[PDB]
Amino acid sequence: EVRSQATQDLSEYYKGRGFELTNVTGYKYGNKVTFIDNSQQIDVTLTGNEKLTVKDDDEVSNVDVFVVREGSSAITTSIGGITKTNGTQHKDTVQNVNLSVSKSTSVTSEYYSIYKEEISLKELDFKLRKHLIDKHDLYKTEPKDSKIRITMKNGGYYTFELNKKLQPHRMGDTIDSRNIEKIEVNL
Ligand SMILES: [Cl-]
Ligand SMILES: [Cl-]
Repeated sequence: EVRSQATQDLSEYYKGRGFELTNVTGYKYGNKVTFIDNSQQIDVTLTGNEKLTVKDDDEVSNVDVFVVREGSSAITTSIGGITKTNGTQHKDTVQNVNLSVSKSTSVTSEYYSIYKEEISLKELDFKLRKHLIDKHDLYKTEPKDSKIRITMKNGGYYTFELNKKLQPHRMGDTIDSRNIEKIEVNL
């Protein structure tokens, strides 16, 4: 089967390294929050839709950061993915969500385990697409109108269109994982 350079670039991006900083402190200047992890500087661009506790100063503490390097380079540029750190200390799942994957004539069901109380669409999108690449042949073929839909316990839903990266402006969007009803993917 056919796969374009566009599909190959989606695959290279979502098979790349995404990592977490847990309960860290960073410093805001303008629309960037800078974190130091080991000796590495990480500058995270804010989107303006973050769900952060209101502060007086430039200190952003008690946050988790899901980091995905864009580009190559000394400083690591990442977009969004800052969330409140977990109140709990148990390290086990906070929610176990029904995940269905439809293909073309068949449906596969499994549970998808979420470890964070408040989680970015950035991290959900990244980890789910990586899981779909590893186990469900995502990007072996042209994705076309393939979508992930995250439905919330109040009936609202979010859509990730799999034929393009998640739009940068949405990467700060944050949800309470206890409110996720189900995840449905049509491939
Ligand atoms: Cl959406
Ligand atoms: Cl929510």
